[PDB]
Order: sequence, then structure tokens, then C-alpha cells
Amino acid sequence: KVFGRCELAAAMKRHGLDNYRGYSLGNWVCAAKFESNFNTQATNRNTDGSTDYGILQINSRWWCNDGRTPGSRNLCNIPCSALLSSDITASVNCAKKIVSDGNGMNAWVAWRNRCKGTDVQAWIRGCRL
Repeated sequence: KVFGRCELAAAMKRHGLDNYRGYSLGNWVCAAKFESNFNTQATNRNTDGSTDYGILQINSRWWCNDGRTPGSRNLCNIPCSALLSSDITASVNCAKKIVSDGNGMNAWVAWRNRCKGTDVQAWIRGCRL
């Protein structure tokens, strides 16, 4: 599913991400924009043999099982395919674990490089929330 901007903001808010660990909703929408272009089905292979999955490009080296990443830990206890669903629950629940693990949203390269320190609330402006 390719979400609209405000549609995703609303779904992320319903699933508890607005100000989760102090990160306002615009941070999450901005991260999803530049990780996946709001596309739940996005996948990308990494140099190390892992793959990133879903709207927040969650990586199979630590967070989910894809059956082909040697040494993976599956800390979200889910198949990586669950992160491609039109239902964002699994991606949100796993993202909550990631962002709570010590480095906050710096876990997401696109967030660090394209969202952090910018006017992220622009990503939710004009939305019914």
C-alpha cells in the first residue's frame, strides 16, 4: 500500500507514534517519506546481506527474520514479510522497540540525514489529526 502523507500521519497517530519517546509525529512521517516513499512494500538489500523492509525500512540483521540473513537476531519476533502489509501495526510495534533501544531515531539513516534538525512538523501540516 502506498499511503498518502496525511493518511499515514493519521495511522501512525492511531498506533501511538505521536511523541513516542519524545519524537513528534512529523519525525515519523518524514522518516517514512525518505525511507520508503510511504510504500509498505518497499524492500532494499544491504551490502552485508541483510534487507530492509516496509515503510520504515526495518533491517533483517537485527529486527525481523527473512530466512536469508545469517546471524540475524529477530528482536521484533516477526517475519520480515509482516513489515510489508497494508496494516502498519507490525512496522509500528517494531519501530517502537528500535527507537527505545538507545540511539533513538538515529537508527534510521534517512531520518538522521534528511529529517533531524528540519521543520519536521511540515510533514503533518494541513492534516486532519
